[PDB]
Amino acid sequence: DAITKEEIQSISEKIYRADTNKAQKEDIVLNSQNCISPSETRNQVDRCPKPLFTYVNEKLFSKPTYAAFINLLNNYQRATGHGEHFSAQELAEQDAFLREIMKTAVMKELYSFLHHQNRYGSEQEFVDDLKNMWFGLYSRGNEEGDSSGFEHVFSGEVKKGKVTGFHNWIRFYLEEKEGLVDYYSHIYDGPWDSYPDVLAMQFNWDGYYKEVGSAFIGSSPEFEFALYSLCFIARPGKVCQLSLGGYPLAVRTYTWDKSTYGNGKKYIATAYIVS
Ligand SMILES: [Ca+2]
Ligand SMILES: [Ca+2]
Ligand SMILES: [Ca+2]
Ligand SMILES: [Ca+2]
Ligand SMILES: [Ca+2]
Repeated sequence: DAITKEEIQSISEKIYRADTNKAQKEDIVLNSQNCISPSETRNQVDRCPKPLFTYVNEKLFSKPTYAAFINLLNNYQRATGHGEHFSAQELAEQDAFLREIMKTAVMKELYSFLHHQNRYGSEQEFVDDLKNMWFGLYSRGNEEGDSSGFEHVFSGEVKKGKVTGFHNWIRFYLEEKEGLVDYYSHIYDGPWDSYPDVLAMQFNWDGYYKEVGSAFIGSSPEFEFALYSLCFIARPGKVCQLSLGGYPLAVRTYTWDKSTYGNGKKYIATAYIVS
């Protein structure tokens, strides 16, 4: 069944209200500090001397979907050109993440919507497709299987001396805590006055610069995984107009176009919040 623009905006609001594992107001203290003009993002000047996350209540990271998500963030080599080889325990981490997110109201809402729209006949089929499109390996650089949709969006990569991808707040917080991310500034702070919020950030990640990295702030991993999958499944390759807490938010997805899985199906090249 065709998924309409109106149907996308209804399910995106259902996903937003169902996100009970999101950070509560008291679980994160943000310090956005200096905002610069979009014309100054190539300056590479650190205008924020304090970390972006002044405090995060790390008990949030004991929630099973956060623990399973964080367990995946040490499985990759950010520099493209280095093939990825997952251990049996690392493939079990992918299954554990998918099993944990499927227990949430967020993923139950998305699967129910997609099943009603006749895109998937079963949860098993849907989980298998998600595992392929997100965790399947493809080649961005010098070696085979150095990248994936999940690595690009959630872990972040370095290609040709610049940061590429890197759109997740938990990954940002954990690297910043280790001194591996240095927050420089933002150009945009979304209309939400609660979590999830959106910030468009400039930052240095262990020697490489990210010019405009838009990220949800305070969302659970299942919220982000559901919305990015919704945009990719319903509108692959296009800008999908979501509605979140009554405010519009546009997301771009692109298919990977150098390889396929199964019967000519596409891996996710990227999913991101547009400027
Ligand atoms: Ca429909
Ligand atoms: Ca791991
Ligand atoms: Ca990699
Ligand atoms: Ca700084
Ligand atoms: Ca805001």
